[PDB]
This record gives sequence, structure tokens and C-alpha cells, in this order.
Amino acid sequence: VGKKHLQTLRNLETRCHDSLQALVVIDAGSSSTRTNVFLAKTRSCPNKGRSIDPDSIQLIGAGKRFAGLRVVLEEWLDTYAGKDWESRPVDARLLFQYVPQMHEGAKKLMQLLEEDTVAILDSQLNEKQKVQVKALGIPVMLCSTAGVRDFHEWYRDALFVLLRHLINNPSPAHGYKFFTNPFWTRPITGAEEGLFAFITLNHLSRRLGEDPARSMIDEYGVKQSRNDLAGVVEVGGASAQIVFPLQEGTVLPSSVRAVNLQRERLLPERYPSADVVSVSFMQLGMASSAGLFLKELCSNDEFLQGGICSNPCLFKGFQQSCSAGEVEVRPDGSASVNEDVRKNRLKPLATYCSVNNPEISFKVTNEMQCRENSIDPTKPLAERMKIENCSIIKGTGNFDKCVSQVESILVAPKLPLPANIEAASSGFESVDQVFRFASSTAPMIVTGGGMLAAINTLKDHRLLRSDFSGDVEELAEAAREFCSSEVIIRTDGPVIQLPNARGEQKLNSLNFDLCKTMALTVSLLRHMAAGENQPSFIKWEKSIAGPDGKPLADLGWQVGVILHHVLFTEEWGRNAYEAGYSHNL
Amino acid sequence: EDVRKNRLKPLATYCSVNNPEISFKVTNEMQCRENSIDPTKPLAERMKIENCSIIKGTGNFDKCVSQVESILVAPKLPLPANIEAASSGFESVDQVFRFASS
Ligand SMILES: Nc1ncnc2c1ncn2[C@@H]1O[C@H](COP(=O)(O)OP(=O)(O)NP(=O)(O)O)[C@@H](O)[C@H]1O
Ligand SMILES: [Mg+2]
Repeated sequence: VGKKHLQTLRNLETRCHDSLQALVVIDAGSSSTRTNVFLAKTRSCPNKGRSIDPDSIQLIGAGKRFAGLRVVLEEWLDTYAGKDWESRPVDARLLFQYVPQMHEGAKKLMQLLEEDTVAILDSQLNEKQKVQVKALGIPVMLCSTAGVRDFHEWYRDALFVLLRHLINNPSPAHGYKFFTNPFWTRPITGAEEGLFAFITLNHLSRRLGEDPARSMIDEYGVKQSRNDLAGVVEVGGASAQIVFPLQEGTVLPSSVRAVNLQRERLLPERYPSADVVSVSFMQLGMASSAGLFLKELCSNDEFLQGGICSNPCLFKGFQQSCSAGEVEVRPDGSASVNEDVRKNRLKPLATYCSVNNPEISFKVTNEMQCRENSIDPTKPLAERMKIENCSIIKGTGNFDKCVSQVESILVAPKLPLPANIEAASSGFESVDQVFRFASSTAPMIVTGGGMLAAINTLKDHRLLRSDFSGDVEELAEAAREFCSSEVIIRTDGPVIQLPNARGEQKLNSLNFDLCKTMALTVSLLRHMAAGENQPSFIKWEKSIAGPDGKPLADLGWQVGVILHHVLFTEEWGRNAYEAGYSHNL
Repeated sequence: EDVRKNRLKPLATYCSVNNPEISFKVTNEMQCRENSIDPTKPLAERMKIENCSIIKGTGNFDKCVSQVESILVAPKLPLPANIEAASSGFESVDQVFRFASS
């Protein structure tokens, strides 16, 4: 008993101890700002410090969707630059005297986020878990994506300074010790947004790891992955990312700039390497593409004829007011369009395309990109977003025309879609070019609510196989039949009624233009199929089943950004534990 | 007249309609044309100064300056093959000191 009592205590002081840690990634995306609360198992060992078991990372709460950072900033500018700064020269050096107020406005948003996080923590964690989490500190990574990637002047980066200071002064009452630093909390580039999502996917599907289960050191000392790493396509609110690893030794054109995971510090040296193509396209997100598509379609003569715009991507029988404003499908089957500029889906693009944004004012090529998409930078905002000579939009439900319009407008435009200097510098102007220049046998996973709803809808109505493998022509068929549907108002509201007595489903604010996304998918799969190499397969997924069976977390870039930091164990240990929250004193 | 020793050879060669960089990228075609290179013409033509027999010097510095200014230093479109500079946030020499300065 005594002889054990001693060895018990001896084991204790000689081995590693496990402890739970909270990690918060706040997604400052285009559509909203929201928390994602993760738990992770940390291990501290004698003389070895502390690190995270990456396979233990799991989401435990996705937060409420609060105001995106654009709102905060434009609301700031309204007050302090004066109403309608979108249409006038505004001297930017003057807005430095309103820094404190930017802070104030940001404080309002952050208090909601903090409280929401805390709510998730309190509800999900038992008392014992709480002790460990409150003790270790809680790293917070707040990263802005496409919603503010295009934002002009110095405002965005000033905002991030203030955001970090706010994250680093959490309310002491709840006892969770949030903190951040300029590496964790920052704008992330399009390619990073891609790469992290790529990392997330392959982590969760256990394709990417360092151990013998997921790696082989080859005869020649190079660590390989045992299964092929998989590429990802993510269509968000404002942008879409395309990412895929290159089959090894692909000779690329000198202009195509691929990223090497080790070389570029995305993953530590002990992980397998790869050169991966990662490009993100502004205007290709659901909301962005929605507004741009309308502006371009309905200022083309083929579709606008004496006030009426015939839209091949909207159902026969559907019709709506002619603007890019947010569409509410009402119970009585009408479509209400919100004229409030903020809720107008052209607002981002129209704002970027101001003649008073130095990005246009001094760069003619950017002016040209605006004009090519029917935004005239010299006009005031209201005009810029107005669809000229157009009263109503009527749906003609013609999928193939929809496809070819998505093709020339969005996927293969004459000029690159505006605010895409990043994509272009990688060597890619358009989605078109990505698969013309680089291509890979790497299987591809398609992600994003929109994209998924597109396939699910066709599946639900038995127009696609349950076991749909990515065959383009099969998809074009299903979409062709589906998008032919007639819209019928009934007592139970507006109804999408399928051809050949094939059934029905309610029309609502989310599915009314879903055919566009079907066209986007078809277009994208066609370009893929045309590439020199073609992906071994294609799938659509929302989350990946964990070892348990249930998913540990969502697809996206959230897990990736955590992994990007925590995987560099010495650097992380230094920042997360040595400096930690105690730095804020 | 040996093409290789012609100081337009690099730029003329980049501006080929058969170089994918131009062929697929209209913005690059525009940049070429703005500097009087037509990508669709064969090389000899591309490098040829049209309708010109001799160049006579007029030795006028200020005009030289303002011509350097609009041609090289502050061109309408960025001088071709400068996607790198442009992605840093700089299209022309002009803009460098307008945007950052030290
Ligand atoms: N089932 C669905 N059907 C149709 N549209 C959807 C569906 N789910 C979401 N959406 C739309 O797609 C977008 C959701 O993408 P989301 O990733 O939430 O945007 P975000 O991350 O804020 N923008 P980004 O900066 O590109 O990351 C929203 O703008 C929704 O309007
Ligand atoms: Mg996103």
C-alpha cells in the first residue's frame, strides 16, 4: 500500500498531464461576424512544455450571426465622413480624429461576441472542465475575409488594432481569460482562406497527419501522405475559393504561382509537403455574384426589352422588382425587394467602384473592370447600383442560357471581376483560367450552403442519383428539368411545381434563384473536366464524420487557422502559454 | 537590324498574341497596345516603328522630361509584364511616392 503510494506519486511527477483548453475563432465574414468555440486537449510534459493534440480539436458551439465588420465601418463613415461618402471625395486624413469613435462602435460589436462566446462556454462545459479552461487562457483568432478584403484606405487595419485591444480586455466577471495578438487576429488573404479550408478538410477526413497512420517516409527520406490530399471549393457570401494540391512534379508556367506548404510556413517541417494552387475570387460568393449577375444580365439587350428583364436563372412564373436589393419571398407569393442600400447585394462592389476610391481614381485598369460589369465609378452610388431602364425581372427558366450567361459573366469574363488583384497576381484572372493553367488528379470536395442546397434539391426530387459522383452532364440534365419548373401561387403560398407531374416544394427567399448556383456548379465542373488532369472524384459535403461517427467540426477555414498556429509547437507554446493572457498587464 | 540586338525584342516577344499571358488576358493585351505593340502582328511588324524613316535630335530637355513622364514614369496603363509591382499596390513609378513615402 505504502510502496504503491510512493510510485503513484512518482508517476505523477514524471509523466505528462492532460488539460482542456478553449480556442475561439471569430469569423468576420462578409455576411456577418460570429464565434466558433473549439475545445482541445493540451498535454504538458516534464522539460517539454505544453502543446495541443491536433486530432482532439472539436467545435462545441457556433455563435449567433452579428453585424459584419463592413457594417461597423460604413456606419462609422456615415456619421463621421458624412452621409453618402460613397459618392464624394472624402479626405481620409481627417478621419483620424474619429479613431476613438471607431473604437466605440467596435466595442458594441465585440461585447456581443464576447457575451455570446461566454454563453456557449457556460452551457457546454461542466464545472470540472470550466476550471481547466479558465486556468489555461483562451486564444482568440478573429479573421476578416471577403466582406472587407476590398475595403479602401487605412480604415480596416486601424479597426483591427482596436479589435485586438478590445479582445485583450475581457470582462473579468466571467473568468474566461481571452487574449490575442497580431498574428492570430488579422485580415486573412484569399489564398490563406483557401489553404486553411484545405487544411481543415484533410485534417478532419484524416488524410493529413504526421504519424505512420497518415504518412510514410519513403526510401529517399521524404515524408509522403498515405492517402491523396483532397482539394476544396468553397463558395461563401462574397468570395469563392478553389484549392488543390498538384500531383508531384507538375511543370507550371512561370506566371502560375503555387504555394509550398513547408516553404511558405503553412505547416511544420514534420508534416508531408505539397505545392498547392490556392486562389480566391471576389464577386464569386452567393451574395456578391447575385448582385453582379443581375446588373450584367439586365443591362444586356438580349435580356432587357422595353423595361422587362428576362432572366434564364429564375423560374417561369416568378417575377420581381428590378434591382439587386435583397429579395424576401412573401407568403402571398409576391417577391418584395428591399431598397435599403445596405441590404442591396451590389453595395460592396458599388462601394469599391467609387471614382473617389484611390484604387479606381489612380488605377485605370480597375476603372475598366468596374465599367465592364456595368458599374460607372463617376456616378453617385444610387445610380451605380441602379439597373437602368428596367422595371421588372421575369423568369424564363432556361437552364442552358443561364449556364452560358454565368459562363461569360462570372466564370470566364472579358476582364477580371473587380477587386481580384490577389487572384491575378497568382497568375489567375478568372475561374476559367485556373483549370487551363494548373490541374490536378487530386479529388475535389465542394463546400458552401448554396452549392450543397443545389445538389440536395435535385437529389430530394429524385432527379440526381443518391450516389452522385460529379458527372457534369448528369447534373446538367437534372438542373435542366428542375429549372423548367413553373411557379404557382396556392393558399399555402408560392410553390415550385416540377414538369411531367414530378412533384413540388415551397419557393422561399433561399431557393428562388438556386438555379444560378446550379449553373455555377455545372460551369465549374465543365472547366474541371477540361483540365489536362482531372480530379479522381468530386463530392459535396458539409462536415466530415469524426472517428466516433459524429463530426468534430465544420468545414471551412476555422480549424485550418487553429492548426496553422498550434502545429508549430515551439512558437505556439511561446505565444499561447509563456506570453499568454498575462502579457496583457 | 538583327532582331536579337533590337531593344524592343523582350517587350515585343512578351506581347505575342500567342503568349497565353496575352491570349487569355485582355488587360495584358491592352497594356501592349497602349505602348504601340500590336500582339496580333508578327514580330518584325510589332517592333517596326510605322511610317518613320529617320530620327532627328531636337535636344529639348523639358519636352524630353514630360515625354519620359507620360510614357515611362506616369503611363495611362501600367507598362506591360508588371503584375508583381501592381499586386504590391503600385502600377507606375508615379504612384510609389504618392502612396508610401519615407
Ligand atoms: N441553403 C442555402 N441556399 C442558398 N443560399 C444559402 C444557403 N445557405 C447559405 N446561403 C447563402 O450563402 C452565404 C453563406 O456563406 P457564408 O460562408 O456564411 O458567408 P461569409 O463567410 O460571411 N462570406 P466570406 O467573406 O466569403 O467568407 C450567405 O450569404 C447566404 O445568403
Ligand atoms: Mg467564409
